[PDB]
Amino acid sequence: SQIPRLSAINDLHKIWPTVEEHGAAIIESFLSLDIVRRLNEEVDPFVKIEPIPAAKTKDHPNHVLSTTTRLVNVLAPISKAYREDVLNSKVLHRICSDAFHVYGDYWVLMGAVMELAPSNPAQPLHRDMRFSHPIVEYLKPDAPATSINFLVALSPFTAENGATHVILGSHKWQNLSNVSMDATVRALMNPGDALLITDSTIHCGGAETTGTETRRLLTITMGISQLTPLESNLAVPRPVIESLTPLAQRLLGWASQRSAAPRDIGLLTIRGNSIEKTMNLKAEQPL
Amino acid sequence: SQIPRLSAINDLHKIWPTVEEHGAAIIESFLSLDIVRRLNEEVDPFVKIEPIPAAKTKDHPNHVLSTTTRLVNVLAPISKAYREDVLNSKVLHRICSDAFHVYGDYWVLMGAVMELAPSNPAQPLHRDMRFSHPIVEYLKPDAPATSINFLVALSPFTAENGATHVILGSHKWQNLSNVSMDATVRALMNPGDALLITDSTIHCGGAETTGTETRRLLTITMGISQLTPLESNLAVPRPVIESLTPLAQRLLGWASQRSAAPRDIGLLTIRGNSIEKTMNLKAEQPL
Ligand SMILES: CN1C(=O)c2ccccc2NC(=O)/C1=C/c1ccc(C(F)(F)F)cc1
Ligand SMILES: CN1C(=O)c2ccccc2NC(=O)/C1=C/c1ccc(C(F)(F)F)cc1
Ligand SMILES: [Fe+3]
Ligand SMILES: [Fe+3]
Repeated sequence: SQIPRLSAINDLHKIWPTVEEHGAAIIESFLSLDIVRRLNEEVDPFVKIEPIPAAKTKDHPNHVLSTTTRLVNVLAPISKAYREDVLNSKVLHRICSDAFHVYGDYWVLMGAVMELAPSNPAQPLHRDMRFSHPIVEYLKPDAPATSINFLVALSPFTAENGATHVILGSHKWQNLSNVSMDATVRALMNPGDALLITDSTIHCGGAETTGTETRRLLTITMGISQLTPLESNLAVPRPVIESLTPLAQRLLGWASQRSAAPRDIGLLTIRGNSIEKTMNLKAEQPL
Repeated sequence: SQIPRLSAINDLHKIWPTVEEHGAAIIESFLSLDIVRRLNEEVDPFVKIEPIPAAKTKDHPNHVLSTTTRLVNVLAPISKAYREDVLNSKVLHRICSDAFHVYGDYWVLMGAVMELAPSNPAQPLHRDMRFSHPIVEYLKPDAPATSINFLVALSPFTAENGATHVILGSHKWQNLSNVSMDATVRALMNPGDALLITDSTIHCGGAETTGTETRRLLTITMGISQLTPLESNLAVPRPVIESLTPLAQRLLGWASQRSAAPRDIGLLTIRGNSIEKTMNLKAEQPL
């Protein structure tokens, strides 16, 4: 039983429901080739200057990722393609609104580009959020997913190069005795394609067996605005922020947020008023 | 059966365990009279110029609070007593650290001064966070509290003036069939005393029957860093922020946060580094 593939331009409303039922979906041509090329181009140097995850020079080192992994987050300052095309993607927003309607507003928990070097070993099967948000493990099983992850291929995902393994239907599992690599299916994708999974979906990066190929992806974790993000955009220059759309500003934490409660009082408010209104924050102002 | 009253200076380790078991506790002399006096002095103007909760001039109106209540949050820039004495209170930090060890770092969800005018009606029994964080409702019942509320009396709490009603043991309730004002006990307090309750504790503001007395309190909601705060400190002048201690900076969202996960990757980080290191934020620098 393989992962469901859906069109990003045709069968839309079918994406979230599909992931909901199966826990994983592949969205063909989520990003266009032109968009991928610009992103690749823009982040290229930052990826080459990124040290190992657990570098000693970091005060918040990542001890979970392998030494052959380079992860670059806080992409709004680095790339125009990400902060304009990606953050405003209509397909992403429709999927998110469908997924998080019961909770309310959603934002970016993390936007990052990941590069796996040649001979990168396979990760152990896991679920996202366990190393940052312990609260998630205390949610009731029928609770709707609080975060989802868009895994966009910036390069080819093949069996030989480490394409993502996924266990279909495991987002609903309560007993984890059944977890094994034998229950997984692969996510073979071309650049621009995206694998969508919920925070409860068991999966893992594959093993790179060629010794040649380098795999890159853009990982976008979207979550309800009630959860603190992994990355911060506080230090992003005002001009950049003021250059984005109000929607993008909100996803980045530069706006107040709302919940689904009928008489919602809001998040990140300032004495009854929004962050943006208090600060008279401009939007869509070019550099 | 009345609310347990504990000393803030002696029986310190008994406060959290007491609240955990009973859902509420009075902490006598949580703030000293000098601190209270300064706080009152400092926020007095902002309380008098505050409009009704659902003022039409606000973009994030509060339709739940009554029209005779004035609520003023984002207190760091207004008061030195709050931002220095209160945010650094040793009692508060020992309580929070004991409450939230399971989850990790905690911060301020909201710091607010509340004033109730004469003849303020009694609120309906309720639980906090329902109009802002719908996620809380999907937590398993054995999940440790994700937020707690310090209700500090800035004026006297009497039966006649509207002192807070609480239903002891109601934080462990799954069935809300027997919720009634008849199950409640009062929190009679002198200025500086604090009523501590969990997010699951059923309570309500009392009715002020004198027609003359005004009741004021400082409400402080402390929650795990994994939940988004209700108030934002983004627009607080940097000098002010750079004036606080590092701990206070963290409680205000002007620092990166950590969780209890063994190989924690952190929250609000910037490419492996903290907000404070990235921005080279100064601390304890007088105005
Ligand atoms: C730690 N971590 C991340 O760094 C991360 C990286 C990109 C996008 C989301 C993301 N969120 C997480 O919770 C997370 C899970 C995770 C990664 C690797 C392994 C290993 F085991 F394989 F190593 C286990 C678990
Ligand atoms: C809306 N609300 C607050 O404004 C608030 C105000 C100060 C400190 C925490 C706090 N947390 C909440 O989610 C909340 C609960 C709440 C207040 C009044 C009533 C009424 F109904 F009684 F009014 C009901 C519910
Ligand atoms: Fe993962
Ligand atoms: Fe309340």
